Amino acid sequence: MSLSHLTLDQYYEIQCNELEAIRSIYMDDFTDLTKRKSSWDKQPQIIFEITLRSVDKEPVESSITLHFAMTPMYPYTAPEIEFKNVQNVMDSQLQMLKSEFKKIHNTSRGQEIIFEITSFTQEKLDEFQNVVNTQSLE
Repeated sequence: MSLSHLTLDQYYEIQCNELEAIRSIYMDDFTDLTKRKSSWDKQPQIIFEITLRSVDKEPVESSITLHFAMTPMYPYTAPEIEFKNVQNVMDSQLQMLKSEFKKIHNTSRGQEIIFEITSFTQEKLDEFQNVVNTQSLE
C-alpha cells in the first residue's frame, strides 16, 4: 500500500542487529552459512543457523539445528525456519515448535525472533527429555 519512506535497506539494520545480538549468546553455539565463508561477500541475506540441543546427554542429547532466514521484507514478512540433524526427536517435537512459532512471531511481529524461537525450542526441548513419551523400537 505504502512502500517508499523506509526501503528494504532499513530492515538490514534490524536483521544485522539480531546476528550480533544472538552471536553474544551463542558465541560458540553459532553457525555461519551466509555467502561469506571463504569469499568476502556475494549474495548474502544475513540469514544464519544456530546449534541447539537439550541441557544434558541422558537419556538423550536431543540435538537440533534451527536455521532462520530474515526475508528481504522482514519483519514486514515472516522468515523461514527448518530443523536439521534431529536425532532423538522423531517429528512430534519438531512440528510442535512450528505451531508455537506463530504465537512467538505474532508477539514479536517487528522485533527479534531468533532469540525467542531458540529460547522457546530450547526450554521446551530440555523439558522434553525429562518427560518424554518413551516407547523404544518403533
